[PDB]
Amino acid sequence: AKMAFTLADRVTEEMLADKAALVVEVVEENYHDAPIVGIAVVNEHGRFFLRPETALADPQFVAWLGDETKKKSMFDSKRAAVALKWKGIELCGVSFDLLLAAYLLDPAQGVDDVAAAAKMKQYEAVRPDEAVYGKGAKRAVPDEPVLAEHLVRKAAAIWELERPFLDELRRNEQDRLLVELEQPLSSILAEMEFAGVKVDTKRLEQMGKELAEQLGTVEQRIYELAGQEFNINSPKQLGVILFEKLQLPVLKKTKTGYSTSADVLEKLAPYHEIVENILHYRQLGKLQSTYIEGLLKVVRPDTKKVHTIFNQALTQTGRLSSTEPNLQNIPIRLEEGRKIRQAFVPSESDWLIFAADYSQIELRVLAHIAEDDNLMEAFRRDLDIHTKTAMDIFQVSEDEVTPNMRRQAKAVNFGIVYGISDYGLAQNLNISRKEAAEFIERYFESFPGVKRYMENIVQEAKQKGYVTTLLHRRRYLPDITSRNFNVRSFAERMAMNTPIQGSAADIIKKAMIDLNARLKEERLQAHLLLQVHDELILEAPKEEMERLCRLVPEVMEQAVTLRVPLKVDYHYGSTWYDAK
DNA sequence: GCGATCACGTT
DNA sequence: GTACGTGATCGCA
Ligand SMILES: OC[C@H]1O[C@@](CO)(O[C@H]2O[C@H](CO)[C@@H](O)[C@H](O)[C@H]2O)[C@@H](O)[C@@H]1O
Ligand SMILES: OC[C@H]1O[C@@](CO)(O[C@H]2O[C@H](CO)[C@@H](O)[C@H](O)[C@H]2O)[C@@H](O)[C@@H]1O
Ligand SMILES: [Mg+2]
Repeated sequence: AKMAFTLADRVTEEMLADKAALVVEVVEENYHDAPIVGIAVVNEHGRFFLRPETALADPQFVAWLGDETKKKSMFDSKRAAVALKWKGIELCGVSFDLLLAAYLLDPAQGVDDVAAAAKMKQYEAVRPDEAVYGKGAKRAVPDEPVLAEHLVRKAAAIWELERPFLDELRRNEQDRLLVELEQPLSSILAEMEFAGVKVDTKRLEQMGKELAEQLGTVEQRIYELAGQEFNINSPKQLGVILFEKLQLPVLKKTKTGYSTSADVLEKLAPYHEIVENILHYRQLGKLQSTYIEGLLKVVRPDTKKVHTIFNQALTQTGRLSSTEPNLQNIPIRLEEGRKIRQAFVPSESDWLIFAADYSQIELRVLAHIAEDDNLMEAFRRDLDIHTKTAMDIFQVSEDEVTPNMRRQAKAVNFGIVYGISDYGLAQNLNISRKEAAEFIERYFESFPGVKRYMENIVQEAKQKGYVTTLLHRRRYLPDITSRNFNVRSFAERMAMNTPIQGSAADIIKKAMIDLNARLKEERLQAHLLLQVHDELILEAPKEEMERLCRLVPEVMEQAVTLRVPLKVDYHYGSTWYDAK
């Protein structure tokens, strides 16, 4: 049964009450400089639909939008805030974001529209966005009558769902998590996205030349060594050449054919010279397709900046994700790829890039949560944790630790955080399963606190049905009770890892909020550009570097107080690559 | 035009 | 063994 609402041709005073559910619709997935197709307002006086041209040109409405005392309840306020920033309009007073509330209540639901969130509370008087707009090539904004009813219904759902969601958040002790952490972070992320990062396109185009050239050489070398030409980018075609024509040994299978992953190829290299060339081709081709051509496709031609979109309500652990482009996976490990970062430059003349990253935050959080005496003392002495672990598991003094012993202790440390598995560690170190189990057993002997935590957290997950982080974020793990060994085992690793990865996420999010408050108090022009899970990237005038060198690390180190210190390394330079 | 696979980049 | 996003190929319209 249709929903009553006024299709306003002009903005009236009752539309500007100090409390309302607000819908500022942006249909385009990427909301940067995107159109706002309609507006809906629901308050004590009724339900309204306003045409964007009308509303956004009305002085009273714009003032209402920017008045922090006029509270708004929305779904994905960041989308609206950024679309409005591009139109030179400021959105303030958003006191409740249904998307973030739904996300905190249960990240697993994958709530991506008002309808999905509403379903959580048995409210179904609203259609999924996809049913209204369609998807793919058939996506499109419907006629006004249909559009207006959909927006009003979403505003109505939001108006109705606010109390129920806040009630459950409070019961879960997650009310401060939404109000003091996620919602304020949303506004910071919006400023970061809108600001964007400047890209030196000329530098990228030149790198693309060099790559395309040497890639052509390796491509030919590969055909010579194979005795014919084929699509190297085709796992199927490549498998034929390697495991059939060249008779290379099949050490690993995928499921539709042979595995040609770098992990396997590394082992096959000694058998034929084609393997190394294929690996090199794989490296170059990745940089060319994903980072050179890929970036160049999303740089704004007018400003030469890339404007990422941080998905704040997607990961099951509380970490942010980044898209179009994904700026949280720009090469750093290998030098050839690392040079891609020379393309990310300050947006203004005489400004520099400043980056600060937490050193081993996940292992430090683990030491804190597990209260492992050995591990806490190690960080208190600021020891090389990998060398210390090698010393303990292999029972030797520091001087007796060989590089290979450190490499393996390091691999054990990463496994411990991800949810240690004798099978997973074995694959990682290319060793026996029994040998891996022995390393793990030795580790727990040295860190009884970590062992106790791993055992206790799994039982707690089974008892309560979920695990939590420092700031009360939670992740339900129903598979923890499954009778299928594999399904259950994965759930157990999640129980071990989520509190760690999750608490590290909580901490850096808090540091971001604290940092922005400090920057404003000090009236610095410095501002956040990106966040890559455990690090923060900013840009600022060169004259602000010395101050940032003290301010940024301190804010990040003081975000939360743990049983062990939090350590922050920092660097700055003319490009992201130089901020090393 | 789409979606399941494959691969590989980050933490 | 965590947690992600993107690109090339290929089976099917
Ligand atoms: O606006 C980001 C916010 O929107 C959701 C809602 O579905 O995702 C949409 O927008 C993202 C950014 O363009 C896309 O990656 C995604 O595919 C699209 O559905 C939320 O998941 C997200 O938090
Ligand atoms: O019990 C020994 C040891 O086994 C683990 C393996 O992850 O858990 C198994 O045994 C528990 C009983 O103590 C069950 O609750 C759990 O479901 C089963 O997988 C460890 O957690 C535990 O320390
Ligand atoms: Mg680091």
